[PDB]
Amino acid sequence: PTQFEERHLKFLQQLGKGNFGSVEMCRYDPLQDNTGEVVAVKKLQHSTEEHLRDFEREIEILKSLQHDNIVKYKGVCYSAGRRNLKLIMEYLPYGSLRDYLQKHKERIDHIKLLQYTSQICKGMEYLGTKRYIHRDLATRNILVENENRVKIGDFGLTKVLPQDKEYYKVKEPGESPIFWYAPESLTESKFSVASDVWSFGVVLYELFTYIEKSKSPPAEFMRMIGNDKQGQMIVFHLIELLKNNGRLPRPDGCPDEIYMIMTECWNNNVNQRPSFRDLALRVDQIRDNMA
Ligand SMILES: Cc1cnc(Nc2ccc(C3CCN(C)CC3)c(F)c2)nc1Nc1ccc2c(c1)N(S(=O)(=O)C(C)(C)C)CC2
Repeated sequence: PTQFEERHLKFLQQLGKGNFGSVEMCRYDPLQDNTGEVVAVKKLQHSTEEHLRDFEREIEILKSLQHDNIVKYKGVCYSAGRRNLKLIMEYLPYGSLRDYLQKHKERIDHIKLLQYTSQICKGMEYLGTKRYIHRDLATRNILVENENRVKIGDFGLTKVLPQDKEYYKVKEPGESPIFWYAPESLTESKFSVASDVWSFGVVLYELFTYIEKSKSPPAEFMRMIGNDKQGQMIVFHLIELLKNNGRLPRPDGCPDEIYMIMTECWNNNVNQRPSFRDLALRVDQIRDNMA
């Protein structure tokens, strides 16, 4: 019952476009009586063989995850012979946390941000117990099920660690979200639980800027290295900036202990970054104090 027939997927709209993939809102309505449920359908935008094998691995990863803060796998659809493989997931109605936060910023306070932050930590820790490296954590990948629950919502870049190493080396061709990447990911293409923690620090920054426009990591980092650079030079300068302990600023209104969580996630020393369990503990302690 995790096999969807393509003929019954009714396209409703395009939700998002990304890592060689696209996500659409559809209605699965096999009875053709308009009682089927609305689902999210992910497909490749250009189905090469390398992208198909990556997509199949991403599907297997998501099917292996069951957690309150991980988007639910529903099934696959490939009635177009081999190709046009599509991943069926639950549809979350409030969209990405990036959009949601931006749209409701005047009625989401810091205790609510910390609720979201803690759920993100629990999701990421579960990923780590499976030895999965997410790589692409960002508020655009975090989805809002309702006002009290968010979920990690996309796994297109997630890799499994080798059984004998604590990192995974990978250089994907294309534009990489460098303003969320740990320094050792920029210099050595090394991804680990610790670089996921660096990126989680960027997600926390994102949350506390409420997705204010000029305050995004790309905007702040390009302001710090100078908007006069272009091309590969950008990466180079970013690397230098991070190696001289250049960092994203404290967002307006962010308390010092929250910014300190951020700065501890952004340690150049990979082994000195906190664990996700410790991140959840600290966030939950602060949230309790605020109440
Ligand atoms: C699996 C899933 C489940 N439910 C939802 N619901 C949902 C509902 C509404 C909106 C918007 C649409 C219009 N605006 C105005 C209002 C709400 C929405 F965007 C999503 N979306 C999902 N995936 C999903 C969708 C879109 C994007 C995703 C991921 N990313 S992404 O992960 O980075 C990437 C690129 C796929 C790699 C970034 C964009």
